[PDB]
Amino acid sequence: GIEASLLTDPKDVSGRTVDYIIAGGGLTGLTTAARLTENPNISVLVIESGSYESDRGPIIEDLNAYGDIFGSSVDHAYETVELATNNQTALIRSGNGLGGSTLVNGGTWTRPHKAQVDSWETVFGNEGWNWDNVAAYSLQAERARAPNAKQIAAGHYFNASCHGVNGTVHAGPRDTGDDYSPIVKALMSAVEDRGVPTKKDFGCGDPHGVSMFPNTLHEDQVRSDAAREWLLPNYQRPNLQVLTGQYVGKVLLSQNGTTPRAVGVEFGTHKGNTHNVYAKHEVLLAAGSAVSPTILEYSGIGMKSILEPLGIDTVVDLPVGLNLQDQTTATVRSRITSAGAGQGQAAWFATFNETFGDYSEKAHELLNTKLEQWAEEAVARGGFHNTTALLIQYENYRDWIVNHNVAYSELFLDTAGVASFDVWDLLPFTRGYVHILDKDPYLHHFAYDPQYFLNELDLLGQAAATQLARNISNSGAMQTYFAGETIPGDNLAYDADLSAWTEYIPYHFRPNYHGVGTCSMMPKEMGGVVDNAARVYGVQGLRVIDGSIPPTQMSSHVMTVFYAMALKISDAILEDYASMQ
Ligand SMILES: *[C@@H]1O[C@H](CO)[C@@H](O[C@@H]2O[C@H](CO)[C@@H](O[C@@H]3O[C@H](CO)[C@@H](O)[C@H](O[C@H]4O[C@H](CO)[C@@H](O)[C@H](O)[C@@H]4O[C@H]4O[C@H](CO)[C@@H](O)[C@H](O)[C@@H]4O)[C@@H]3O)[C@H](O)[C@H]2NC(C)=O)[C@H](O)[C@H]1NC(C)=O
Ligand SMILES: Cc1cc2nc3c(=O)[nH]c(=O)nc-3n(C[C@H](O)[C@H](O)[C@H](O)COP(=O)(O)OP(=O)(O)OC[C@H]3O[C@@H](n4cnc5c(N)ncnc54)[C@H](O)[C@@H]3O)c2cc1C
Ligand SMILES: *[C@@H]1O[C@H](CO)[C@@H](O)[C@H](O)[C@H]1NC(C)=O
Ligand SMILES: *[C@@H]1O[C@H](CO)[C@@H](O)[C@H](O)[C@H]1NC(C)=O
Ligand SMILES: *[C@@H]1O[C@H](CO)[C@@H](O)[C@H](O)[C@H]1NC(C)=O
Ligand SMILES: *[C@@H]1O[C@H](CO)[C@@H](O)[C@H](O)[C@H]1NC(C)=O
Repeated sequence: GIEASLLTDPKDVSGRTVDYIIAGGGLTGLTTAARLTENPNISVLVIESGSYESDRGPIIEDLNAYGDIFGSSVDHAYETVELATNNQTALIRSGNGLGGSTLVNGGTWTRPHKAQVDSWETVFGNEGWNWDNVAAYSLQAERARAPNAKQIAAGHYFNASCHGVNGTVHAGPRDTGDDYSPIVKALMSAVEDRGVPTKKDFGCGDPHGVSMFPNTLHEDQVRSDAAREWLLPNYQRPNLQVLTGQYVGKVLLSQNGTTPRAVGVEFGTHKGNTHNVYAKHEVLLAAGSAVSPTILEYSGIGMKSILEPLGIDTVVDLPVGLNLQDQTTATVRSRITSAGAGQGQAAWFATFNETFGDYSEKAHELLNTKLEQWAEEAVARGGFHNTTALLIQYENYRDWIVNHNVAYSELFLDTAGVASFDVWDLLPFTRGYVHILDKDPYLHHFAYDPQYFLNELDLLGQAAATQLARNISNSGAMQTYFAGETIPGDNLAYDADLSAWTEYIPYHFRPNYHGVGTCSMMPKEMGGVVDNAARVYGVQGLRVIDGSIPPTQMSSHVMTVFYAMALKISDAILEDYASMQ
């Protein structure tokens, strides 16, 4: 079936011209591929490092098997630099295959706070990037299924208004066929008790309180990976071509005009085993935020100071790779009594004051008075290059927290036999970078530094959120199911205070694999790399369409907006295509 249509032979595409070349077959790349080829005169070639894996078996198809694939070849596992917070290397899990990280994520489907997306337009000057517009496309990509009696009974709430049911991404309640755990509702009572909302539909634009949510899976529980949703139904499209197992090394730029123009791409597996394919219209980079920026740097698009020592000629000087925003994750795990047995996941989207509790006052002084200092510090560390532009982003976050009271922490609960909390501070103030460390793209020698916890609010923010998760595990209704803390367990005193948690955390956290921002959609003056249409500044025919582009973090799981985002850019591209005649 699909597997026979994928090209695995580099020579099947070398020297050919297609209208669009999409570097990366992941969530954004396949969504775009399928959108463009809807127009039969538009020929697309997707070049993906991995191959087809959606039908491989449960390791891919069962969301309940989440994490088993880490380390296999469907895991790019990029390692960070030796992190300064703990002097360790972290591994960035990243799907390698058709569907990219949709092949390995947990499938959570939720949406951000509308003030957040709105800020893309008002603060970042991205005309058209507002909630109304973005939520519109999001509903357009969605094929939500309403929860049944048992699912509602368990704690599910679905506002129909907030969901599309004619889309492409099959989404619905995960259901292992087993009974749901009483613990979901027990968590809802514990938060209700402290005045936190519950059962608010997270796809509505106000992700707050504790709610259950849909997952990208068909009713049959099979993963709605991007390849299964947009490629599988469409692989027979003669204008859709996908080369597997090859690496896009860099964009070919013709420089005999007023502006360099992206002409095609170079791909291969090794220095000396490369091939060139060309594009009539444009090169769309969709290799993920850890790699689209390096593709640009290998190409002469990036800062002269990085490019120059590597022997690369800088064609366009832009702050490629700066502004990386990823989250830190910490676990709190507690054993439960047999009474709490069953399946179920829920998340508390806690606001600033709910995260910090008694420290809200303190936490607030910081937000209010450290903005500039923090901005100079992150700039000094290479996370960004312009303090003022950085400041504006901080002021934007102060605004969302202070005036829109968006969710600052995410406490994700996993039951299925334990009460396991994965907690992450959703709005990091730290800025990291990603820069190539060599001129050969196939050496894959790059420095990825998310600078986790180099900003004090982030550390405290993560310490408070995790401490919160220990607190609710054993509060109110939760208490009846609690049967002893497993992790940290003996590694951290139960009665640990915020500082103790602060000290513990840099050594017991993992990246959240939600890195965005390395090719930021913001005006060039503000440190942006791409315009409101995802076009790289100063180059013709080059777009960056993936997680590299959101200029901010979001209080949600990103798939909903990333599919919305790929759809909106595809429209943009369609318009430019009909113009390019
Ligand atoms: C990540 O790794 C890096 C290194 O790769 C870590 O950074 C290094 O950290 C060490 C300390 O952890 C630091 O070494 C100190 O340098 C000081 C110079 O500013 C020295 O004064 C200091 O020496 C004192 O302590 C030593 C260790 O106990 C003694 O051997 C020494 O004789 C000195 O002792 C005097 O002072 C101490 C306390 O002030 C006192 O207890 C003594 O009685 C006496 O009065 C160390 O040599 C390095 O400079 C750091 N940087 C570099 C580049 O190496 C980093 O901290 C790691 N991060 C994490 C999270 O672990
Ligand atoms: C472990 C994990 C958990 C996650 N959890 C969630 C969750 O529960 N819910 C949520 O909403 N989202 C989650 N996400 C994030 C979401 O999956 C990603 O944000 C989204 O997939 C990013 O889309 P993208 O198009 O930027 O890139 P990707 O999907 O990463 O795709 C990039 C594609 O490029 C291919 N590629 C890489 N380098 C090259 C190269 N040189 N050439 C060609 N192809 C290349 C990759 O192999 C991949 O297929 C998770 C991510 C991970 C890794
Ligand atoms: C469904 O969501 C929309 C939010 O835009 C709201 O206006 C509508 O009344 C919601 N209903 C409930 C009961 O949440
Ligand atoms: C979905 O599509 C079908 C048929 O083409 C239509 O009947 C239905 O109204 C659509 N739903 C919405 C709300 O767009
Ligand atoms: C949060 O607490 C701060 C003071 O600590 C207060 O100024 C603010 O009004 C509080 N509430 C919300 C909902 O922001
Ligand atoms: C720094 O950013 C500010 C705020 O966007 C902008 O006005 C200014 O032009 C930037 N400085 C440089 C040198 O780009």
